[PDB]
Amino acid sequence: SSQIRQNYSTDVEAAVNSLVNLYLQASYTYLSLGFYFDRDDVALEGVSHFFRELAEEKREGYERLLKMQNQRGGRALFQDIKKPAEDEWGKTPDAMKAAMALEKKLNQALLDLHALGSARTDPHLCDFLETHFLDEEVKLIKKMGDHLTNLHRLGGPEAGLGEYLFERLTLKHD
Amino acid sequence: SSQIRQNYSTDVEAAVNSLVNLYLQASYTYLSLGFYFDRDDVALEGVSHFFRELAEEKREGYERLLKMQNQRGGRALFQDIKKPAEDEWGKTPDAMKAAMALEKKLNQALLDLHALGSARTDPHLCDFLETHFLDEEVKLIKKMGDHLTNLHRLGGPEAGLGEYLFERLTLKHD
Amino acid sequence: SSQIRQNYSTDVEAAVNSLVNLYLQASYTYLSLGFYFDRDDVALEGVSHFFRELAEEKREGYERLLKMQNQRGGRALFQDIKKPAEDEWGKTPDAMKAAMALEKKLNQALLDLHALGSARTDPHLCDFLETHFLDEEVKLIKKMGDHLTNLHRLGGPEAGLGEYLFERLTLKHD
Amino acid sequence: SSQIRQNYSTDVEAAVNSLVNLYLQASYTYLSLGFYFDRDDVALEGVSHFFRELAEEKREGYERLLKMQNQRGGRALFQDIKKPAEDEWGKTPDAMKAAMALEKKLNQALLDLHALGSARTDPHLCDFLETHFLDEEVKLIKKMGDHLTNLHRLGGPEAGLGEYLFERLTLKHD
Ligand SMILES: [Cs+]
Ligand SMILES: [Cs+]
Ligand SMILES: [Cs+]
Ligand SMILES: [Cs+]
Ligand SMILES: [Cs+]
Repeated sequence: SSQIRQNYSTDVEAAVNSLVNLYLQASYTYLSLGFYFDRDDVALEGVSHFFRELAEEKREGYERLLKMQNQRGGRALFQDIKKPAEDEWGKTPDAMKAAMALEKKLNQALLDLHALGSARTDPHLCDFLETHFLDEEVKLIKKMGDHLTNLHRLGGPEAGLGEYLFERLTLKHD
Repeated sequence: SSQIRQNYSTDVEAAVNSLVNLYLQASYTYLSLGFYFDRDDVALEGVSHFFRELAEEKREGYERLLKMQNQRGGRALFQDIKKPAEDEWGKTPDAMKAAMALEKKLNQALLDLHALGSARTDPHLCDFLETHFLDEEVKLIKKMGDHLTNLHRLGGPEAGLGEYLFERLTLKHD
Repeated sequence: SSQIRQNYSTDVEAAVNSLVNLYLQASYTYLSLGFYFDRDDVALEGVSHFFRELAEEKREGYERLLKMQNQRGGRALFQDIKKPAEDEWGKTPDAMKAAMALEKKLNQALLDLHALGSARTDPHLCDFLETHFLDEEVKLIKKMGDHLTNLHRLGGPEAGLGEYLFERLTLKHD
Repeated sequence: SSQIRQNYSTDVEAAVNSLVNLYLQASYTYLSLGFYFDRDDVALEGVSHFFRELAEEKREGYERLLKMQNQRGGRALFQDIKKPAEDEWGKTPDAMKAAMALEKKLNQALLDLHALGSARTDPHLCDFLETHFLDEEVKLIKKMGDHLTNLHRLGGPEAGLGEYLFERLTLKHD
């Protein structure tokens, strides 16, 4: 391909373009997640920010991947960006569960890419994923599990009451 | 009449005058709300200060209007200010809804004036309302919507406990 | 409850939703333009940054629209995001031209919305578009026009040397 | 094998001693490249420094390897250093192709070593290369690829004018 391409597999190149579309997509759902909680009849500032922060994280990811793509001599190819799975995310636990579900999916794609790069004998690619993606995913998933356990501990009949306290005392305005 | 009056219909003039009386009535009802929640047998500092800040926000309102009336060459014309609708305002949710009604009524009146202003092709009056009133209302009403929602979430058999947690963790005696 | 909604038309709500989609799309294409110029075979850092900044602009653009939608009582309704109309953008003059048309489509969509809100007699929507959008587009299109004029002024047979000077002296790696 | 040597293959050990000779060799070519452009009849300070900087880097390279060699318990075995391939590198585009070709050779040596260490089940060596070498080469090659492209763009006939503008506006005496 380019004058710089060296030991960069045609498969992995296609594989990353795929991952960037996945992250773009992920980002899109968090954006949705974020404004959902900003609705006057949901009003959970704390959780809203939580998701907006995540949307930016996802953005940083695909931008990170796109930068890498250009460094290895690969050519970025864009695709449509599927709209989020839902339009209304019910209550916080529901939002979290979905968010985690999404992250596990994202983590798997990462493990898959790594496995491929490992196969096509791509040490720079594997190193890249481990440095900027693998540990990030593990930590976010742990964090979400913690949130889940906590939200569950605040379950009904004092459901609403617990959802409020969780946004105030854990998610916090900040 | 006045040496400065130009393109200022006598209708918007009487209308602004009517609007300052409205804002005077609103501010007065917010004063009532504030001291009701300062009562020893209600004692919710956070909501009392919430309403007192609103009495200020309305006072700024009619003052800003009287200031404009003069800038255009109109003449102020004060009328009696009716006492607030209620002497007692029940609980936070009740008080908030009352506030919500009051603000929506106020927003309608702002929108009516803006219509009259466009009918009398008065571009200054219209811009004046958009810069210092319309968005202010949109935002205040949006915030009350959030409080109203968050309060309904705290409702139920432990409503009293929720009312306290809201005054502490959201309105905050700050 | 969307008990806050007042004077917000159902058709404008849909139009704003449609506008955010148009902004999500514009952002997307700028994301594409952005990394294209980062390619080792295009290698024009100056223009790459120029477009990456525009994607951020459009991003803040649609995020601003969503924030408003909720403030009015509207509901965000996301759709698929169509991929950029191109995979490669040729040379600077070509890209700039593409961006310009994108900006005009946008400006047009904004003017159309203002027209609708005006018709639906929604002063807040109108003030909002005039405040955060209309002037920004004009200033941006004028800037683009200026670059076009300058790039053209740097036309062949030494257009290659001209394209390098522009990125160095006008866009600047900053 | 000394008191510290552990899981440190004799193959990889010989590999590194060979690699430092390669970096020592690369270093030497850059000194040659660096001073050629310092000639009164070439006079291109910007490129001269770009190469003296690359020599500095290669020095850090082999030094990092020697420092590593001792940490694993291996012994350094030095050899003669082959003189640079050329004595005059012609023009900026000629040198860059040279350096590019040099870096590619080096990056291949790295990837090879990684494969060997990976094969001899040596995790520390692998990690060491990913952390201090692979990504550096990827960045430098992408870098040189941009320079080449920008050089080719400043093509001809004004190769002379374009070669001066590149050394002034891209490489910079700074
Ligand atoms: Cs590794
Ligand atoms: Cs207006
Ligand atoms: Cs304004
Ligand atoms: Cs690693
Ligand atoms: Cs690492």
